[PDB]
Amino acid sequence: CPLMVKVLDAVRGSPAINVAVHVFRKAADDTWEPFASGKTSESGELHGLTTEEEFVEGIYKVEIDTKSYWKALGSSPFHEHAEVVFTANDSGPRRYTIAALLSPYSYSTTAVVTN
Amino acid sequence: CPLMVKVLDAVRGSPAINVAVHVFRKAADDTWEPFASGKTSESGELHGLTTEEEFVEGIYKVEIDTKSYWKALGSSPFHEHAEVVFTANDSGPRRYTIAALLSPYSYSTTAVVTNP
Amino acid sequence: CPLMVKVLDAVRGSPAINVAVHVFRKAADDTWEPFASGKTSESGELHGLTTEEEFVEGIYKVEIDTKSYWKALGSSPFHEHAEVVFTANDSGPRRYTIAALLSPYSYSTTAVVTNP
Amino acid sequence: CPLMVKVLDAVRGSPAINVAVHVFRKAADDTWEPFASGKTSESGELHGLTTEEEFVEGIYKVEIDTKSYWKALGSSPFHEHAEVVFTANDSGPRRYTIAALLSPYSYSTTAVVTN
Repeated sequence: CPLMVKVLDAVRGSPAINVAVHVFRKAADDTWEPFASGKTSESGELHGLTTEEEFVEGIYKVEIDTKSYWKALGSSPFHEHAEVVFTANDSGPRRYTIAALLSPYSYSTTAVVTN
Repeated sequence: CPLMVKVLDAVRGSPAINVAVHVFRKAADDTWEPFASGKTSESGELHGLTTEEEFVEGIYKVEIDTKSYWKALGSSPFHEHAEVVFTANDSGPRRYTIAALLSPYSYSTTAVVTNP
Repeated sequence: CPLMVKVLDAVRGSPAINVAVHVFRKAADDTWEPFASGKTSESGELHGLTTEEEFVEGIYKVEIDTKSYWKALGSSPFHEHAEVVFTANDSGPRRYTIAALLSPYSYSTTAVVTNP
Repeated sequence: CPLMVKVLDAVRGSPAINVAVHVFRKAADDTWEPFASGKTSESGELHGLTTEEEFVEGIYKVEIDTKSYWKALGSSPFHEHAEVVFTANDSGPRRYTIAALLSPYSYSTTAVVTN
């Protein structure tokens, strides 16, 4: 599992559950090709998005549906979504955890890139 | 000044200076149209992107070129950029400050929205 | 104004107003001595805590009463407060902005340190 | 394991390894009683600090030695340490993960409190 996404709710101090996540790969035309998607589990985690074979070097975009999340919970959110865009390269570490910490008007994202 | 961007460097504890910022608006046909652009000043602030008259209701995307920033300082950053996408002015005109706090593998963004 | 504190509310996207802030200095005997205190203004800023003359080298602790803030707004926050502890002025006088971004179960703090 | 501490390095996008962590409980005199301590593992995690029996309601302080961390890595840090102070109460969720995300001049901390 070379790409994992983990989402936390900073208001309630919990996993952000059933958050929709879509992953895209940049195509040679520079448009965004759907690659993978899923919803975060009860632990705020989304595993099994891709495989080592499929997850080649390229520029990837991870779009987190934060607006839908806050809407279901009765909170008026600022952002339409949280976008994370990065280049996956073969030379260094290559398990990627994209972590997102969510508030109605703020989010932070952090990549933990390990062996 | 209804739209302002402030960018801080969390490694140096300083404003993040000369960071390129591009702003787009979603058009009727659902494409991103160029709206404004600029660079942060010595104070890490970017003012004057737009005017009250021009800054109508819409979905806006603020793209902060964090990669060029970190690269020019010798670091090899994780993100291509930091994108902030939001609906603006749909309860009427507001003033928006988009704050970004930058580290090589992490960033946070915050909106401060005030009533003029 | 060598020491300033700015506090933002990440739930409301607004400055965090009327937040109590207490500042202590570590004394020769290793105890925390009261140094200054105040409340954030309508802009979430707290200015005038000290002067250049008074703000000598030392280890300082800035205690932000986030609990009372969230409690008065109906939320039941996780933290008792947000503490920021730092050595000041040991390469000579600097100006310090301590920024805190607040959520009920999370906060981040950032220092912007500039050369007067 | 009702108290877990997890530390990340936002500069390198990795676990913050071998970070010293001390936990204190507030005594009735209002002084801070050493309770538990440890160093973060290779995954940035510190488990086994306490047990359900020992971890009674009270006010706890978790002190993370961030300065030593940055110093060993050649980065000039701002903070003397990162302090997290909270009340542990019996009524709601009670596994606590204290997460810290570290930069030289900034840190964020987040509590994930689950069943």
